[PDB]
Amino acid sequence: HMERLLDELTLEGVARYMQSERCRRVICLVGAGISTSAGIPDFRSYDNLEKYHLPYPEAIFEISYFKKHPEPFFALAKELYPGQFKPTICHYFMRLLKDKGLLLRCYTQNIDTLERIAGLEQEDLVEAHGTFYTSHCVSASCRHEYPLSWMKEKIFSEVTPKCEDCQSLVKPDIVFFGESLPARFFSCMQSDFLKVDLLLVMGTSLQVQPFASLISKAPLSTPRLLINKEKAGQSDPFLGMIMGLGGGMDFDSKKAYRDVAWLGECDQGCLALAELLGWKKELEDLVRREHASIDAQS
Amino acid sequence: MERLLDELTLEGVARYMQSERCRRVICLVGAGISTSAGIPDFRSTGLYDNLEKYHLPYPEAIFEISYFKKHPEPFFALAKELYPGQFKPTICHYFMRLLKDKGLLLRCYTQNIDTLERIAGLEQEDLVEAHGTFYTSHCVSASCRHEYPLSWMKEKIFSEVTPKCEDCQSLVKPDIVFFGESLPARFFSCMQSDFLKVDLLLVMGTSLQVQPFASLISKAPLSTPRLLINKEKAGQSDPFLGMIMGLGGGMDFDSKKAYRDVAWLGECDQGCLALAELLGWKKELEDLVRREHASIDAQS
Ligand SMILES: COc1ccc(Cn2cnc3sc4c(c3c2=O)CC[C@@H](NCc2c(C)noc2C)C4)c2ccccc12
Ligand SMILES: [Zn+2]
Ligand SMILES: [Zn+2]
Repeated sequence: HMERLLDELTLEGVARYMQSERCRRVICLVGAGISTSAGIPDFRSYDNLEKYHLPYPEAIFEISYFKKHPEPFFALAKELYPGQFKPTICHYFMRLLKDKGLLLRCYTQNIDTLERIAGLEQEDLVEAHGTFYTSHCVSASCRHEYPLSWMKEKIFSEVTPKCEDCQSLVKPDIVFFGESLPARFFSCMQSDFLKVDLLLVMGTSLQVQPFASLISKAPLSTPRLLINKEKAGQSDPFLGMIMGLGGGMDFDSKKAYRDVAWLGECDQGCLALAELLGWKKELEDLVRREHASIDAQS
Repeated sequence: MERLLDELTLEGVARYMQSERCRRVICLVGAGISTSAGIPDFRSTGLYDNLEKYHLPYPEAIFEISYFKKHPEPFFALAKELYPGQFKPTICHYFMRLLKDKGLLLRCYTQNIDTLERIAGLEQEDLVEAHGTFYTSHCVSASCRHEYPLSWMKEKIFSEVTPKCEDCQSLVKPDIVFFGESLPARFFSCMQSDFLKVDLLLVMGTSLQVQPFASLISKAPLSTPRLLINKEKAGQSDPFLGMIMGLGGGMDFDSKKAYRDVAWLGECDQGCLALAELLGWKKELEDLVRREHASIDAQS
């Protein structure tokens, strides 16, 4: 009774399916691997922070520790700022998907704002771990909002961002350890995953939540293409390897029917896929134009 | 005299642009296409008020090459003051990117130095920066001429350090054309090839009073239509001789012998929207502007 929508478990099969009338709504799930070529470190895989005496390394991303000791976070943020914020080919591939009427939603666990810089708009986006694009005063009574331009100025000046109204700490809208995921994630998830025809999973190893559990919630017939440095999503987040029961990624077993792994850099996978679709020149033209627009500032 | 427009209106130009005859469009653009982006028009007040302490002989002396070479501080003081923060191209800039994407843009000639054409996605091959640009800078010494990028020049201006060459310590100047300097060599090489091939001249946001546009407008082929999108009519007088009924290729919108020149008077952004509408491109243009502006807002 299960439906077999790919004619073969290869990138060629995914491309042919994307060209079929049945593939109308694509969801992208993207992680840190789509931004390493832009100079953002692969957080899946502190040495300058020895002076800050953190109990454990992860304490700088813990909401309670951050509220009383914010300097190491902003200091690290000051350092990890790349020379220039230029989205990658993979980012612009998703913009191409939108132009062609196939993008239902891009879910990202990155906080680097490169999806928005690439031209994806809020309606196309679910920032599942939040974003630097907006910040708020931590005081519940104030909650004054600050734009990224204001926050960047404070970080680069190494001035701990304080609210201009009440002088309390201003926090970017990223999900620290100890905080809930954005409400927009849960609302979009329920509607989106009932009607998704293809899952494009790029640059994430599906270990962190919510993607770790979300991958298995696609419809049973929806094909899932992983473009990543390594295979991922084969284990249950809590039970480990249980031969894919309950919707895990299954690329290799005798029961595989819909999951495809393309191992390598995200940029090269999107170019290979774009070529199979006849979109490579259009993608390379877009990237050249948009990179030039940003390079024009340097 | 060959008349290629069916009527001397925006509608007539739009029909011509959709014809096979109109393959190569040149844009000539001036300060009027960047005022809605917050870039000041020096031809139009109080820009120099904070330079009074420098006791300039005349305000524009800061842009004359010899005075700049001995007193560079006032120019850099003003540049720091006028840095807009974010650079957001206008609808008019993005209309030219659309012309490019649609294979109609032979060339954009600009007398602006603000780099908004490049930020809108026009590449060097598409551009003739007839008055130079802030995009690159050069050591002023003829025996060195080391080039410096915009990021280098920005860091010096914001640090309030007069830019000096790292090889010879001579003064480094943004590639703006100062009084007393020749126009860029690229302008002359492209002008002579382009103005032989151009099927339509689109002139936006320039008064056609300063050179090279003042003289260049009359060098188009006699049959090539010319559309002016500007707050006021321009290009009708000879740069030196004044009004001469349009002899020598001057713009002729209203005489009984007018045949190819059209003026649409208003803001450049509004005229480009109205032209895009008549080309069937308005949705594409408005989507492009929204998307690219959202991206610039995201770069913060
Ligand atoms: C992309 O990087 C940048 C662009 C613009 C500015 C500041 N900024 C803004 N907007 C303008 S608009 C304009 C100028 C100007 C200017 O410096 C400077 C030259 C002016 N023209 C002078 C002139 C006259 C009058 N007659 O001959 C000449 C020559 C016209 C920058 C300032 C600092 C760093 C980068 C900058
Ligand atoms: Zn506050
Ligand atoms: Zn030098």
